[PDB]
Amino acid sequence: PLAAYEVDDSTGYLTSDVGGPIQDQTSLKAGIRGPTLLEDFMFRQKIQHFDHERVPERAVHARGAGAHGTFTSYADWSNITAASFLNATGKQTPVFVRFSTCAGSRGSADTARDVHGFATRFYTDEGNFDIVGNNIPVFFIQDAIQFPDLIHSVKPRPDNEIPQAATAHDSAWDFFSQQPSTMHTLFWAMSGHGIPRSYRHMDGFGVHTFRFVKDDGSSKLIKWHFKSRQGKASLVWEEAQVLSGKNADFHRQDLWDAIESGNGPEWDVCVQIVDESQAQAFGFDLLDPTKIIPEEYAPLTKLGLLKLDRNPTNYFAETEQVMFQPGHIVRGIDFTEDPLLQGRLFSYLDTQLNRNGGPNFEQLPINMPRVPIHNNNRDGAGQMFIHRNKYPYTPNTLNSGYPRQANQNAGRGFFTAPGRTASGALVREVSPTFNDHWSQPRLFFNSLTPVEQQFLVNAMRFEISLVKSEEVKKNVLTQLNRVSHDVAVRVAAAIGLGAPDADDTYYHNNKTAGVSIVGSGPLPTIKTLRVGILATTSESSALDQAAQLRTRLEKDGLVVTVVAETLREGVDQTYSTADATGFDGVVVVDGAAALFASSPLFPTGRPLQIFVDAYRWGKPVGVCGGKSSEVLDAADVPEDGDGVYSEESVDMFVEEFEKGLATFRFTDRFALDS
Amino acid sequence: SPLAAYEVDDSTGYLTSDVGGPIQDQTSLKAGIRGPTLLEDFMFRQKIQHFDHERVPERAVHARGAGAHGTFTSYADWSNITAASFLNATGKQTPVFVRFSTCAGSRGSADTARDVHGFATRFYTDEGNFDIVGNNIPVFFIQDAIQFPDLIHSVKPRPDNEIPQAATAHDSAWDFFSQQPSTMHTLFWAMSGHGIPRSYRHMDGFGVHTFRFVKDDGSSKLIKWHFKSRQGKASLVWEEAQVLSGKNADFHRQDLWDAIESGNGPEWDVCVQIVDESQAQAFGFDLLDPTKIIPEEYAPLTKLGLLKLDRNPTNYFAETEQVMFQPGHIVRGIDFTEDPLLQGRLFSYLDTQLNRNGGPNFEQLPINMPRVPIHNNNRDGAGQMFIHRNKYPYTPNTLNSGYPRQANQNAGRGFFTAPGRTASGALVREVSPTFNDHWSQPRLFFNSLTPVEQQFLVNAMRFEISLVKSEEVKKNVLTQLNRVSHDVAVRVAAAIGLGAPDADDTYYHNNKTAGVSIVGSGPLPTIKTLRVGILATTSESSALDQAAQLRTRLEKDGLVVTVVAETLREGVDQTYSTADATGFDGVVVVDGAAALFASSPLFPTGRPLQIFVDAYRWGKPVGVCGSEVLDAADVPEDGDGVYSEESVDMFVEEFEKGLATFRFTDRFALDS
Amino acid sequence: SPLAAYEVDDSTGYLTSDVGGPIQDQTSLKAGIRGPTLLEDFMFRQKIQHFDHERVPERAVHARGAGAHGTFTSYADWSNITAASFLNATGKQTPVFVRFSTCAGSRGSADTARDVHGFATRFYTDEGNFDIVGNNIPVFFIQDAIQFPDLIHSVKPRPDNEIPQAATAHDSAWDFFSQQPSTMHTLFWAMSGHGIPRSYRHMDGFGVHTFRFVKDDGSSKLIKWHFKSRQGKASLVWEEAQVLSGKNADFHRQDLWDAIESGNGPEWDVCVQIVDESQAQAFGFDLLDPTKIIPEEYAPLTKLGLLKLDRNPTNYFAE
Ligand code: HEM
Ligand code: HEM
Ligand code: HEM
Ligand SMILES: [Ca+2]
Ligand SMILES: [Ca+2]
Ligand SMILES: [Ca+2]
Ligand SMILES: [Ca+2]
Ligand SMILES: [Ca+2]
Repeated sequence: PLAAYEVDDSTGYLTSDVGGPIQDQTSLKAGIRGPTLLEDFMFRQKIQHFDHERVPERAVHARGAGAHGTFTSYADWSNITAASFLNATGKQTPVFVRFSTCAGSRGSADTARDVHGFATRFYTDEGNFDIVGNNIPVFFIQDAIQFPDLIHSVKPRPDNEIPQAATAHDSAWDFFSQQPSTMHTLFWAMSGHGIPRSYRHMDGFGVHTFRFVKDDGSSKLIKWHFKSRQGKASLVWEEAQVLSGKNADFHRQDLWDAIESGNGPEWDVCVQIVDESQAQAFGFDLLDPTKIIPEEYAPLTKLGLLKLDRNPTNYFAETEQVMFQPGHIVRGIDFTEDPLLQGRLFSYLDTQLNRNGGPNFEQLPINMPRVPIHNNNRDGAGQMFIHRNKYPYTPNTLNSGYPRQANQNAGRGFFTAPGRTASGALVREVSPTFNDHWSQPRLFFNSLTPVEQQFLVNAMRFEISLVKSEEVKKNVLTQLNRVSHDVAVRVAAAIGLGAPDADDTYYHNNKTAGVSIVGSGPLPTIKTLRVGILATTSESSALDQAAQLRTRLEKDGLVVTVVAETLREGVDQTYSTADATGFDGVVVVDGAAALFASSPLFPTGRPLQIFVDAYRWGKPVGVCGGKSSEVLDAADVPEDGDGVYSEESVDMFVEEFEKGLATFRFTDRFALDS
Repeated sequence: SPLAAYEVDDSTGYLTSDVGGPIQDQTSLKAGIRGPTLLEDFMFRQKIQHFDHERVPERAVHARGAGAHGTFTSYADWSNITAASFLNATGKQTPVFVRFSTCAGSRGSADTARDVHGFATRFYTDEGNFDIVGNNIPVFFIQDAIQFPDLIHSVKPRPDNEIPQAATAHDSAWDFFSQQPSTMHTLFWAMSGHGIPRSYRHMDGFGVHTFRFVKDDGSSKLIKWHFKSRQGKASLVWEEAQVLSGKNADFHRQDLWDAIESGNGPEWDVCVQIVDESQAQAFGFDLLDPTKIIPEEYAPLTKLGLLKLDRNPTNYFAETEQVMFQPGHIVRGIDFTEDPLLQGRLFSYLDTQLNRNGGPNFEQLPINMPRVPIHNNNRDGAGQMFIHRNKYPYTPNTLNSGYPRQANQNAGRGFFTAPGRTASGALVREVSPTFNDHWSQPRLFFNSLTPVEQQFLVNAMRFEISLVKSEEVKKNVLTQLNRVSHDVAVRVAAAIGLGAPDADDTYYHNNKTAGVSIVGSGPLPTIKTLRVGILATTSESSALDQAAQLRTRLEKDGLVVTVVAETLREGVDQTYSTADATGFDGVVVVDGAAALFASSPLFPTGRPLQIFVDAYRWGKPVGVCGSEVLDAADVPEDGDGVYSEESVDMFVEEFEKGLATFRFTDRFALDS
Repeated sequence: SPLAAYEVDDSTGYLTSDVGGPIQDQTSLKAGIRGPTLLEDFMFRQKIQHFDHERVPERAVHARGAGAHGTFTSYADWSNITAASFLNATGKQTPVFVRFSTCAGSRGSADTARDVHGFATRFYTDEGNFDIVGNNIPVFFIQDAIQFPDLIHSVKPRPDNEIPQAATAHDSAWDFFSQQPSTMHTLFWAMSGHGIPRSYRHMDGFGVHTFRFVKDDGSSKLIKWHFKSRQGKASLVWEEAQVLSGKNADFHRQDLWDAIESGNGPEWDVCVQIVDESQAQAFGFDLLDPTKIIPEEYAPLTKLGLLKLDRNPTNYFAE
């Protein structure tokens, strides 16, 4: 894919960057115990490179991971868009996708509670087209000019730089409560969408309304929705926290492993399509990025399949250096007057100068298009091209008038949708059509299941309880109360304040499909899900049981880890390094029961803690072999429990257990406010 | 070649963004036909962002220069003196890039400033890129690299007002020279015709430092690099260089470009003086001292190979502006010496490329890439153009099977420091007493110039020092010049109204050395590329006929001929309005044009005659073919370099000898 | 000096590093008196690293230029036409900094090239820095900013060999001018004596664009800036300019510096033509078009105040 740029070092002698064979292990010194010499160019070339390895992290979405893939169109979409990549059934275009958290620095944990990025580049035969989206369909703010306010508030306090990758501090909730537009995204982030099970188990959204533009000039309004084929799934908060410490790399490792095992994740790339006349028809403004179109109003149209199936060769060169822009647009697509989108168009082109340190960032391999470039851009630091045209100006006769101007009528040029207009005063004023900040947050809340609603309440209780300012806490209750009195009461109970009186201006009872995680039913596939088998080296029959279970589980593409006191043939991991956050279900072989009812080889009570944690976090758990009561009694897990299994037959154990893995979470183990 | 892969062809096709999307770039997107420009106009912003960022920092020195590609060819297998692969077989060819430059001026300053000149050569060898980063003068101003910023601050413009451009003719430069007497040897070279070469092709190149050749058995010898020009040695005269700086600031880069384009690519014999390590101090000075030459009488030149430049760049910025030379670009078979000027340069070039490139990946630019595989564990950095497959970039490793392997004297043709080298003594910030003679060699150089050349050097000093405002700096200058030569100090002092100090003969002597004089180097060995202006008129068909006939004859001998008249037409290249004597190496007036030399709205009053008179005054061969003309000009018919013939063929014969003589120095007055 | 707080005096004292450690900087630390230089010599490396990084990118245009400090003094309270604080009272003074330049040439190219010239003025007002980034010619070559790189690529040296420096006298420039006829007006100016001014002090400054003056009540008028020289208008002749480019590349910067040092700091009346919003298309051309002047017979100049340059910089690079 980027084969032309690969460098192989599987053989050969060390050389400088200019091909001179050298060594790099000992400095040149004036005598054997002498000082190092300035003339040692071997030393200086190697250390200079090392000294300059780092580049600025992205201003947001610093922490993330990418993979290569293919997009395949399901149809000829010419009848709605001139976009070349969508112009034929089965047409394939290479892609690169990067997923990320949003607030944390490089090296912060994947399983922070946060908005997540989902950025996709299509290397089309008419230019690179990027859709730079999030896993949440609405954004916090209604005007790009407010982005630094939002980001400053969410990022660590700037005196001490605390806390990392978290909204759980005063400044964030101060902003949220003073800028009520934030409520909708806030509710999404406080739901299980803020803590996805993996990048493969979340959807991607363009957020903004864009336009599809036909060759004839007619346009329609669209929203992009990348719908996961793996299904939707979340962690529970108290698992996400432990996982942040046990495996900061959880999401990037999950993605990397799925691709390597031939389970590359897939999404249906979809749009909602509506007429230009419907911009204000749905009870809100399609220019407002804090609003969704309910699927009951406009159904999803599937355009094609996105599949990620190839990991990068060098993370820095590919994932770190990929530079996405919403301004990377192609003929057939256009912008709308969404004031958040409008300002983004400026930001991405500008910020890449910061990251790259020079203007030629489009020439980096990962950023290059797959079709020829013909323009009069020249020079600049890091210029890799050697341009033959010595008359790089338009209009010219001395290069026969090339390159020629491309537009609607010639050379397949980009063109602005010709029906677009502007009218009015030049103003710094918010449209009153943007003013309802609360009805959609309530629509979202109403659409979650009872346990889902409790989890959202509990996320808010956790975070707001860490806000020191009594005034900020009260202000937060004021805003929450406008979305839902019941939310405000339940949150207030945790923080020892009174909720204010119900204000029903924005309350309503409407619901919408497709936003609940709990309500989206069992997972459509269990391939890649992780089963930890707790066993012991003290009983050769426990290992026999573990081996039989492994064979039967791996047959169905589950990723199996056998855990014992020490490593040996057939054991993957020791108890010392094992944790419940490492598994989607946990099985104990009854031969190992004694470990459950002290060792220098693992912390006290570790084998039982793995089982108890997994149970408490809602995972399918069980004992295989017939003798289950010693384990279940020690764990205080009821044998009759939903998602608790006990069979002597390995085949029968696995059949039941696999149903539990697809259910994924057993939500009856979590208490509800009365 | 790494460059061929990166050549971009825009001779056909529709305009695209840098990511391949077809676009237009002539009108901004606006809210209505007389409305404001939109922020969502990504076509506008990408184009202007690229323009806004086109410039990069100029080089800290040698900012003004020009480059060309070529080939080096070895004359022999030199394994007997060096392990260097590019020198290891008769006829072995290695691609090269050379950049020539002035030294002090900023990137838009005139080629014909009086200055030291750079001559940097990259050999893209089969064992790595090897650069010889040299000058047209064999000695440098200072004896320790730590003093480089002091020298450069003093010669560059005064930092309150940034005046004067590309010139040593100001107080700070002469204050430095007079306070740091190591400067005298290079100063005398810069004040000679070597400060104002006729072209880059008519100057030599010198590595300056003593280096080592190291054999595969580990033994070493000391060497000096000398690239000897096959075009011969030639200078401008100062008044000419001044006028040229205004009429054609691009004179040397144009000269090089045109010679290459016409198939007259310039050539040098790449030579060394080679001496034994036991002779470091045998010649009366220290070979570690970069202010000293080895006289050719003590060590003759051995010709190693031919350097030829024969192809111009495709894109100046990408190739010439972006080429980043380093004396650290060394290959097996060459090593450094303890010259404290060389020692510190090694640090500077690697560091300064960070400034110019803005990132650590500058060796990845096509002009800087080697022509052999790169195997190492350097990673990441801004502008990383590679995708490295080896995911265990550390040594020692087993996870990549211990690759890359270390290279050294024994294995993998590794670079190695000459194993005979040692150090002994205290760790000191002390100058060796062996460096202390700052005046004998400048006198050696002075003695070796011809009388008129000596006068030109005195006159360059009279010009510059007369422009120094401080009487105390001027006295201090006289003190140092007097230690080189009492007579020089006397003659300079005369022009500035001061008395010279009394003779101080400690460093005086009468020795001479071969190969340093320009005037004394005899006629040019070729006159190909030399420029002849034929002054004619459109008023007389005879004039145009004489010019045409003279042209075809001179052009066959590879002369570049320009016919000048009042207006352009068939046969006429240039108008009198744009013509100047600095545009020519010889000037011919055709008989039919006699009347112009005696007003017109088409050119300044007296222009035709001034071209002929300036050419004469500046020592160039001049002639009339077909005199009223020689009399109008005050040119003596019997003068050497003055030609008068009816016969086109006899005229051409005589005039072509005059072009080879090049300058007629009997036209310049000498001191009494 | 307006920038006194940032000045560094080195008229006394011992050499130090940038972190205040007294050091030397004349000889490298070596292993023996004829030995190699040591990596541990931090005195050498800090000095040379600084030198190695002294240069920055020259301006994309107007690279060759010179500057001075001065004062602007308002002739009146201009509230009647503008809310601008620096213009709100008779005799109110505001410090300025002005940079003059040629347009096409790189750093080091000659002052006396034939060219458009830059005339950029900063007013450090009590309500913020206000810049008028002007030229010595009142109209520009092109009618849309998107065409600027085309214009500049064509006039700057040919990109294969970088020839010629600081000159429109080559094919690519005249190709552009002939294919892009909006260029004609500025081209005629550049080909007149305005292309070779006798000095920065003998040329005028123009904002080129129509701007708006806005009152505190929100009403607005259309304006053009014209800085009228109090030294008079003067040009070189072309042959003279060519010779000067060789004999004194620094001619205009020296002339400015010298005039200021001798107490002859140059002056301009800062003026505007002021017309109503309704006259945008009334004069036979569009006031949005930067290739057009408003003839003075249609709209006379109003003098707003005096601009005087009277102090040279202390450090050219820094200022
Ligand atoms: C709809 C709301 C938004 C979404 C879905 C969004 C999405 C993203 C994503 C996914 C990335 C990381 C791309 C990657 O993986 O490299 C990103 C980076 C960035 N975003 Fe946006 N963003 C939004 C709003 C904004 C706004 C309003 C601004 C500023 C006006 C902005 C400025 C940036 C900057 C400076 C970066 C770093 C870009 C880079 O270094 O390449 N974002 N955003
Ligand atoms: C023997 C005396 C020296 C000679 C013959 C010499 C030669 C040169 C030449 C020919 C160039 C321009 C290369 C090109 O065309 O791109 C150059 C650039 C440079 N030189 Fe040296 N030089 C010498 C001494 C030094 C010293 C002592 C230092 C610093 C300690 C130094 C620092 C530099 C720097 C910073 C540049 C610009 C390099 C770049 O930007 O690529 N020079 N010198
Ligand atoms: C009315 C037409 C224009 C006039 C009178 C004008 C005037 C100037 C002046 C006087 C300077 C130098 C300021 C200084 O001394 O530092 C300048 C610099 C510059 N100009 Fe403009 N200009 C005009 C049009 C444009 C256009 C259309 C563009 C690009 C769209 C542009 C881009 C620049 C850039 C990139 C610089 C270098 C600025 C810097 O580095 O600070 N100019 N121009
Ligand atoms: Ca805080
Ligand atoms: Ca930088
Ligand atoms: Ca001075
Ligand atoms: Ca001479
Ligand atoms: Ca041209």
